[PDB]
Amino acid sequence: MDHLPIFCQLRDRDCLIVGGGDVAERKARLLLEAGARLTVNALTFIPQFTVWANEGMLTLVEGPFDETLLDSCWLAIAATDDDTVNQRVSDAAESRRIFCNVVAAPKAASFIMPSIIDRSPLMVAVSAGGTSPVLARLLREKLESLLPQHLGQVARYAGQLRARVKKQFATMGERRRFWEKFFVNDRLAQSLANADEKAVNATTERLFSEPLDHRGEVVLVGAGPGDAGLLTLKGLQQIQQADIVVYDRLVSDDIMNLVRRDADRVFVGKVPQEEINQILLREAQKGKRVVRLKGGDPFIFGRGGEELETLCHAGIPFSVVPGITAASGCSAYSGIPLTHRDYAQSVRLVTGHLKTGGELDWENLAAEKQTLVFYMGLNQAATIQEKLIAFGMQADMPVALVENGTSVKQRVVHGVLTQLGELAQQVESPALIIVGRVVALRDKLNWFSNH
Amino acid sequence: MDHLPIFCQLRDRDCLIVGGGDVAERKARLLLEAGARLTVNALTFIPQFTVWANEGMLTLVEGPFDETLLDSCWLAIAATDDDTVNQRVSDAAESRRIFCNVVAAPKAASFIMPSIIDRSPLMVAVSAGGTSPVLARLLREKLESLLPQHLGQVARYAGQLRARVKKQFATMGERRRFWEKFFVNDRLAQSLANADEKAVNATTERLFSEPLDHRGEVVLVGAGPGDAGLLTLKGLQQIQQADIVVYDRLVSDDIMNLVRRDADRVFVGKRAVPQEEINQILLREAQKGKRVVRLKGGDPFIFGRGGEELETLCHAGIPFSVVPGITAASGCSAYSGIPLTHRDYAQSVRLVTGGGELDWENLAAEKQTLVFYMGLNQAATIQEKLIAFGMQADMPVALVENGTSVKQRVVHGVLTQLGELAQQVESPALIIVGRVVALRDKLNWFS
Ligand SMILES: Nc1ncnc2c1ncn2[C@@H]1O[C@H](CSCC[C@H](N)C(=O)O)[C@@H](O)[C@H]1O
Ligand SMILES: Nc1ncnc2c1ncn2[C@@H]1O[C@H](CSCC[C@H](N)C(=O)O)[C@@H](O)[C@H]1O
Ligand SMILES: [Cl-]
Repeated sequence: MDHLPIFCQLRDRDCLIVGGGDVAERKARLLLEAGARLTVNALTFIPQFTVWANEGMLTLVEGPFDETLLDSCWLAIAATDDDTVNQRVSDAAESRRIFCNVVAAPKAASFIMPSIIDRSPLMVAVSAGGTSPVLARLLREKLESLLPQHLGQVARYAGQLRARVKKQFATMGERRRFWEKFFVNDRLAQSLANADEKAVNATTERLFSEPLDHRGEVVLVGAGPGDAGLLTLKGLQQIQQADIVVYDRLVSDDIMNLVRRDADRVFVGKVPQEEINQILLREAQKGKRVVRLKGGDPFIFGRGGEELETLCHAGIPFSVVPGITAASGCSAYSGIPLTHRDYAQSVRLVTGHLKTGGELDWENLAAEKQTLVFYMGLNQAATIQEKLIAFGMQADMPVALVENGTSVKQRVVHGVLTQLGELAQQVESPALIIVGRVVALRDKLNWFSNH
Repeated sequence: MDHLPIFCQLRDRDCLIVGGGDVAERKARLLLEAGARLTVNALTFIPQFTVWANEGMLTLVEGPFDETLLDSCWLAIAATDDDTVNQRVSDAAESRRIFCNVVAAPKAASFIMPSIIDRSPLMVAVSAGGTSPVLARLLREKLESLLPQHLGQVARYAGQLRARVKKQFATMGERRRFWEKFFVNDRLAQSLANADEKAVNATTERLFSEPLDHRGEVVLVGAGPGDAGLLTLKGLQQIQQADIVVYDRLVSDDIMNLVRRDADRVFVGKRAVPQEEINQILLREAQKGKRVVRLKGGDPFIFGRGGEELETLCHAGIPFSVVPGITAASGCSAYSGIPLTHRDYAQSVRLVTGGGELDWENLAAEKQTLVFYMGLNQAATIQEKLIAFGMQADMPVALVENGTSVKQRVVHGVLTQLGELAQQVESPALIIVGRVVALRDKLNWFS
């Protein structure tokens, strides 16, 4: 990220503003509300500074820039119409390692001032960092509608209750379940906004009195095929609240940036199946919230059954959030609809390699009026070509390989069945093989990109 | 306001973390993402730190806390398990005037680290001062729902574009109208994420050429099978930005309660309307420069006639895109604990509809999972034919109605009972056939 947002405590720490105009006034108001020991140093001051100094709220220094005035400071704002003066200020703050802002120069200096949405003690800060101020206000105003008025009271009462919550509940898990119930209690919100104390207490006493679930849980989340926008809402809620995230090769970096930063992540790519079973089973033993994060959907060739089969008997609660399967994702982003009129009456999702022995029922796969979708069949492309032709499938039946479907690295190569072998050589895992006449619809429905 | 939020530029600035365990590792990652020149002081390090140190990404100093490591620093963090050490670190930084955070302790620290939504250069940070970290997590979840991943890309592009926003827009009011269709034109967003620097121009000048009130595009969106949680992020973002939503019965009211309240709605499903009228409505309301959203149950490209609706629009030069969804098979499989595949039970899943004729011997072959969409009526003759073509009569069968919804009914049993069990349900329902249906007695977590 281009900036690290932090929330400074300014009470009784000195700060310098240099400059004394309408801009300098706005920043000075911000620093005064935050309880800072302020010095303004300018050649002339608009009247608002004159009144603030009368009431003993800041110190005024009339004259040119005095570097020594930095010596005690935690923040400097350069706020004059003289670039030469502003840079001297920025250069003095840099030698003293003091974060400095220049109002005329977002790209110079050390910090940027964001727009603020006050719901004290709740604060949301927005900034596009100077590139877009329009999107800042557009975002700021939209955020202003989403956050209720009484959100401040809930948050103020939450802090007052924080001591009582730490003595009464022992572990971290049950304080979490307390706070989750607390912040979605609309009755408790209206009672605070109505200053009705008897009703605040009644609801508070009942909450402290509820037995809390000590058990851990495991949730199988389908991560979808790659684009981070194809995750489901439910699946975002799970990885934004999870304690541990067990993920594998086929979950993208964009999806992983959506995990809660203070959760631990275990990798299981390249590890076999019975180990994943136990590591899940082990991390759920600590009574934590375990997310098993799987590419695609977890019941389409992800062996989500094997994982959950252990835990029906080991008394662990579990559930599953479905995901966009690679087939649905690659079809929408390749322009290739999986069904269409009666091009296809059915769609077959097939595995590329079986349990050592056992042959695919090629007679069945060769049937007409169906879209064929081979999962992990790349290394067996040539034999699928042979066998399909052996069992009746025509020769000019179109085919497409969608490598890395739904990401920004998506390649699509197409052709006819007799080219299936050579098409596979110019693609790499992870790839899908689509076979059927719906592939011809591509040159009319491709909206994603010319690679 | 007793904390002032500032956005710090940390690239190439000395920053200090004291502590070498898991919490330090999460703060070190955070500060490494932002380009800090980072040192880490600890009596020992978890391996992840020795890795970062070998890739030359930070510096490790093993030993007790040395307050001289603060000599050239801009931010400090206490992240050890020892309150004595954290207090020492906290006190070494206040006399130097280095802003400092104590992970263990919001109070007794000169700065608090908020929750962040990163869309660089666009950033959103949420805190409530240590009072309510769960409530900030809840705010962060919602904000991540609402902001497209690639918004930062378009944020940036707007940068060297403010040039042209004046020599082709005079008033600040129209200037903002343009800016408003800019940040919501996902065709530009995808074009920038995919580096296709010609789809970017073709849409940059279409934005300066087309009338200011024209934003005409169509977005096919999968509603999913019924549960409002099963919508996609991009799906939700799209129905927040819609001028019109054209929807049918197969879209649940939970999903419709997510659609912006100041948006036109055309109900197009049935009452008690052929495909081509739906095509004309979409075409019609798109030529008027309105941002159209076609909302369809499940997934648009699986028995949704999604293909038909988009070849009406490819004639008239109307931009479009498709946000896929959870088809009924996936949902109903998950919310009934019947996985479509499991071990070597089934080499293939078959999603089938219920002119021409269905190939019967194919449907009976072993090592399959049959899923019948729109098949409740033909359900009688389906049990006859599968038996007549050699499928074992003890083949488990299940019918899932209103899958993934708070009124979901599941009915299971055996293929011999197939005709009896299909009376006990109503559309919308799924017929699932195969040996995986026997797994529900161990995997059903919904009911
Ligand atoms: N983004 C993608 N593009 C193309 N193929 C993909 C893909 N993601 C997964 N696959 C295919 O899926 C195989 C793993 S099987 C697991 C996939 C999961 N059951 C699902 O529903 O998607 C890979 O070998 C690859 O062939
Ligand atoms: N919530 C639900 N529960 C059970 N079946 C459903 C369902 N929603 C859709 N269906 C099935 O899907 C059929 C609608 S036609 C296709 C639906 C959608 N395109 C999808 O991807 O699912 C119905 O006849 C029914 O069989
Ligand atoms: Cl907080």
